[PDB]
Amino acid sequence: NVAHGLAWSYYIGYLRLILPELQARIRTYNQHYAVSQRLYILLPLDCGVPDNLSMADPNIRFLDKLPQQTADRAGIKDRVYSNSIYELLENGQRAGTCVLEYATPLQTLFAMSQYSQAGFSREDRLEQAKLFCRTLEDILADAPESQNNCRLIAYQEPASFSLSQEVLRHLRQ
Amino acid sequence: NVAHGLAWSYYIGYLRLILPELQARIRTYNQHYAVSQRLYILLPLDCGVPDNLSMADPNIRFLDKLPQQTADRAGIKDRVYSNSIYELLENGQRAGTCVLEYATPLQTLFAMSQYSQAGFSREDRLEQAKLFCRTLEDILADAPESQNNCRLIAYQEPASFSLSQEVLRHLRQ
Repeated sequence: NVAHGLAWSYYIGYLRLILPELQARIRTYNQHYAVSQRLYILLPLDCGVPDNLSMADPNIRFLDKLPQQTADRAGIKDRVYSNSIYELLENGQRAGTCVLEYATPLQTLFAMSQYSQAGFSREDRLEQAKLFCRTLEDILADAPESQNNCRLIAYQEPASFSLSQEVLRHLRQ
Repeated sequence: NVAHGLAWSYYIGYLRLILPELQARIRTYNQHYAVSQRLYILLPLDCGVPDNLSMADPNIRFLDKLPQQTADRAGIKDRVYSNSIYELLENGQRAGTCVLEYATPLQTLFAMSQYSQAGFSREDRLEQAKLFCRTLEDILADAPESQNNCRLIAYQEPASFSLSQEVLRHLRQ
């Protein structure tokens, strides 16, 4: 359904554009201002995507931005792709450093589920989020611009949880 | 089909975020460096979206950028939304000035139609583009963040054409 399109859009209009330049930007950051070499993408299957990650878990702490990537895109001169570096803490220690963000399309699923005109039932959010994750995994498994550049972290909170721990488990390669 | 999701995503993750701040940014540009007060969005129904607009018609000429809009978004500190101002020429005269861009989701439709794994037939591009345009018109007709901030310019090239003239017709209010 809608999730398939959004996963393709996330690949076409973002991942395939930034993943080939990512290691160059991390390299540049390391020798100028170690950050792990992969983009970590958070996929909360409840589609709850806060804008401030440091508010979602106080053991996740904004550190810095990468140097920006710019490109002329669809008539926009110097469209900017920006990514943020986070420190992951564990019992008061810096345990991991990575470029970390939520999958933005999950905000579309959430919003669509709230707007009557979108024809998207509220109870369909989890199934769409799963279909999104599956599609995206399938794309990235075969995409030349990545997999090795990129890690998906999908999770559902229980029906008590630590987002930092979830990320740290993946970081522990 | 896929177009419905993409139109909703274009509204949710972009138009509804930038349209409420647009007039403030145009105002700021006018008293600092008249630009029309609406965002003009190009919707080529063949889904052919060049990255350089000045190459699509030499009577469309990049002038400047608006001041950037930034926001913390989905874990990205200071995500940047940028928009470009174009001059429209007609027989060697500056005929119109506006903030102008292509609808980026149309690049997803185009790309999906080229990738075998996307399950999107090449011959389905026009129908999806039309469904995109229709959905988006329906959304914007009732959205509080706009209509009056925003104009859609949908067109199909013949089966000889001037993109500048198409825009100028709309600009002539």
